[PDB]
Amino acid sequence: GRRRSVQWCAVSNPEATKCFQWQRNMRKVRGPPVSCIKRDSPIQCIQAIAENRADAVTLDGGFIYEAGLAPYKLRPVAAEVYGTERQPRTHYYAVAVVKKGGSFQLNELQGLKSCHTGLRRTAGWNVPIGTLRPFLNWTGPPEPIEAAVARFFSASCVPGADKGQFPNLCRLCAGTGENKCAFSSQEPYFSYSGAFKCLKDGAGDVAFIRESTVFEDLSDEAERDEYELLCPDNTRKPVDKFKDCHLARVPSHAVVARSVNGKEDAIWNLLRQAQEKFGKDKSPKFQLFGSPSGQKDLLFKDSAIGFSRVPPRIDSGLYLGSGYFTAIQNLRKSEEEVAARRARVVWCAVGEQELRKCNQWSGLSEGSVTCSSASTTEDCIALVLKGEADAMSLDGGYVYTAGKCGLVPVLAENYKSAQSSDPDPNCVDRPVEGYLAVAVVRRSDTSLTWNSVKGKKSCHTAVDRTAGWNIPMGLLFNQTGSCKFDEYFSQSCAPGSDPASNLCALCIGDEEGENKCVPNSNERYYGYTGAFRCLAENAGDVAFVKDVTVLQNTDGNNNEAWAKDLKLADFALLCLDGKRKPVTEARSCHLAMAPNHAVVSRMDKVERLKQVLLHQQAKFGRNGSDCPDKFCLFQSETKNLLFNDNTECLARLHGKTTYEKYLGPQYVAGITNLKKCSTSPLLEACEFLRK
Ligand SMILES: *[C@@H]1O[C@H](CO[C@@H]2O[C@@H](C)[C@@H](O)[C@@H](O)[C@@H]2O)[C@@H](O)[C@H](O)[C@H]1NC(C)=O
Ligand SMILES: [Fe+3]
Ligand SMILES: [Fe+3]
Repeated sequence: GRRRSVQWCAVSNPEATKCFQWQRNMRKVRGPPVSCIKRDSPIQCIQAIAENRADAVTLDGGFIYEAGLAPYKLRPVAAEVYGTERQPRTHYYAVAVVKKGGSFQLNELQGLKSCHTGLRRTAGWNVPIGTLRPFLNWTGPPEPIEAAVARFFSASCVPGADKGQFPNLCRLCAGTGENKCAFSSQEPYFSYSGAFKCLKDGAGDVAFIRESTVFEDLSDEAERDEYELLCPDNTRKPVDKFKDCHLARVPSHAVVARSVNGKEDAIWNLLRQAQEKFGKDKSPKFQLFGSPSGQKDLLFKDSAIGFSRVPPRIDSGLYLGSGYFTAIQNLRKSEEEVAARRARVVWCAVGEQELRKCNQWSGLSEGSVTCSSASTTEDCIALVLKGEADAMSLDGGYVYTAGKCGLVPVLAENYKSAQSSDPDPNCVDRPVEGYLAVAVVRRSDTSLTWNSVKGKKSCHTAVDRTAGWNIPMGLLFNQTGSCKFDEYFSQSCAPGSDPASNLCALCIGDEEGENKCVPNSNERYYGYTGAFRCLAENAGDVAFVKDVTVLQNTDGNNNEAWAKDLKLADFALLCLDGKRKPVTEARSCHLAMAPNHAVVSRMDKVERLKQVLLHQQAKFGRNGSDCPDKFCLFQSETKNLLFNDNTECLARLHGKTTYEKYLGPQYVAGITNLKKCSTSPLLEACEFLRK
């Protein structure tokens, strides 16, 4: 009775005239309120937003990019949905439409005339120009890419272009006066329908719009027949074959809002009702997805079917997709700065200590490796998704999440074998054998068995790692089907959980006592070395780690203060049969076999990644040319920074090149079951981007 409104930002008069009826019917039916704001452009609307004079606006992919840049930092909150109620989709295709009768393919457009939807729009600009780049002889900056297309076509209509500098880009626009080639409806050849009309009138030879335009604007089925599409493989096809002939599959326009004090429920509360009441044939009083007779797409795309909420972890970069997002950024770069970026491998580092090591490695790589960093593994996977980082080594737990996200395993960390190989010259081709997940306890604790571990104090590598969480919690879950994971044990140190939770009561933080329960190396109780440490310092009663962990931190194998004096004979293993065994019989006393930490990446980087890695280990490997004279890839002494200190080499996958194949049927069924108790913001973001 004081959240007075969700201030919509309008970009024209008709828009505002559309947004007011909107408001008139909203309160008429007692729906949530919405007041209108006026401006003259998408850019003006982005700015009104960033500075609280409006709350939301639906933009095209091209302006989502721009709205997401600092100093604006808007976020897409709701996606338009297209198709029909039975096959809704939150994506569309950018096609290149032509008239039947000619015989020019997509590689033969130089000197033709073109119609575009507007400067910087997905289908009318970003997509067609990026596809065409090979043909433009562009020199890269500072010469604007606009200049290169202006020499490309004889004439065009590119609403918003600078008439000034690029008269050619404005030649075919139909506006009258200063309206000629403006970025609004005053310009008849603006947007999907203006671009399509520029083609129809015989003003341009190709139109760069969306797959529906031809169907929306040509009523009668036979009129459409006068049209064809230019496919990327230099073939023409019927207009309805868009699926097999499009220049790109793109994210749907979306409503953006502020990242910080955005008013996200108000917006969604409003949209949700509006769709219901005034959606696709619901009210002859007012139509949310339709325009008065002289207009097109006021406020929203005509013939959209509703909205789809965008999960909170999503930002512009993630919304656009690595392909699209990077393609946009590549419009402002030379072909040389772009090829240099394709050749280079950017590593994602989890914590300062991994960054430091990565920096070290960076300088010795003769320009092949660079560093990016984040404070959680999840944040690094997000960075690889935005194309902003390319790779990292991951626990099988995280390869699940990464694979759900469409990433792929490329090389695996190889460890000593079932005692085959000696100081193995064929370690890159020696198939991986899994590591053993164990439950360790102090020998003194005579009474501690698997059977009575529950309710005790536990130490975990981190939430969602194989040895440290999936295996122990999975086995336990399987006995009571309870999802109340913070009740399995009285207290714990399970990094990456809520620090206000039981699950974090034993974490001790970094050397100063900050960073408690964070899922990176600043928490002294993190990972393998840290969950072991949690045991040896008597914080916990059981540590869920791997068997070589104990070997490595006892018998003067780790001189660090806390470790110095630990003897193997003091720790024992819990077997699933009730028994306890010495650490050396882990092979007959373990919880499960865990898939090897694997390095993951985007599909586009696989083959270049493979080569940099092979090359780099040949030199900084276990038995490598510069280790230890200068740098050792695989050593950080007990720290397990970037890779596990016991990696012999990075070996080949043998065909298992998908998270499913790599991890195994059984592993994947299990996590999948656990995940049902709770998913992360990240898995929610990726389900959304995958439909
Ligand atoms: C682009 O430059 C083309 C000619 O140059 C060379 O061969 C062609 C096939 C390209 O691969 C190019 O990169 C090579 O330098 C010209 O034929 C063409 O007319 C160029 N420029 C424009 C916009 O016309
Ligand atoms: Fe668009
Ligand atoms: Fe692991």
